[PDB]
Amino acid sequence: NSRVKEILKENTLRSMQDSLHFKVKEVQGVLENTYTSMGIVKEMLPKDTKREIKIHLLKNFILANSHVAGVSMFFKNREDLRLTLLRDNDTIKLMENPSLGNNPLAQKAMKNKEISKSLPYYRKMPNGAEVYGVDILLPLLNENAQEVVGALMVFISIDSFSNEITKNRSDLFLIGVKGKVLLSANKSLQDKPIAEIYKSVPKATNEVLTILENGSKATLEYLDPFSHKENFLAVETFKMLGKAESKDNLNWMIALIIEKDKVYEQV
Ligand SMILES: c1ccc2[nH]ccc2c1
Repeated sequence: NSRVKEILKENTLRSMQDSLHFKVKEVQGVLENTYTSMGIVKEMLPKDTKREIKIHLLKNFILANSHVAGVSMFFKNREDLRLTLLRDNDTIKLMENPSLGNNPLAQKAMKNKEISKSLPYYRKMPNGAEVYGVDILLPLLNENAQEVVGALMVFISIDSFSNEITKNRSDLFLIGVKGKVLLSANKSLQDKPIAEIYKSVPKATNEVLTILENGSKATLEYLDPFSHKENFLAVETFKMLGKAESKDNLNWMIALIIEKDKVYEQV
């Protein structure tokens, strides 16, 4: 019967890894589609178009990408195109943002000619609510691809991944840089490191942090500090910026849990 539990455990752990991999593929595909959409905006924005055409392109970009909460454009040679667009409930609000290029991070993207990424942060939206997310920056180029003429900044809403992570389920965690919880069913965990939340189980947490750094995947067990019951745990990393080459392209991670007692209670 000890061998019964062992074969139950193996079966459960494998199915968790299968379920988690499909979930990672779902989240990656959301990101990849947004990146593809950004790539098309990046090409179209520097062409000779009306200012209103550019604005409406950025609005439609937001409308077509449910996980984007805002977008900005900056042009070196044009003060009239230093604009930020943010979701404003049913509409999209336009705002002037003249210092948009005068920060060290925007300059980084434009000097490097490469995709750049911020760390997760809370952005104040037009209605005064805060949205947790990350900025992705791409340099805007001239048609001859040798001169950078500006920058596109895309605010990806981490909170909008509730659709994949917390909608009608509470067994998933989205984890980011150095073990920060980006999204989980328990809202109070957001922006806190797993090293703090799960300090009661340092062996399991250090193992998760090592997998996060090394870009791997694994299963393990741990005593959950909220339920006080042992859980099965599967984790899997993926490159947050995808195949795109950049020093800012680090691993995100999705974690899936199952309470051990519930597996064994079924037998
Ligand atoms: C360490 C231990 C348990 C955990 N559950 C989710 C992340 C995580 C890290």
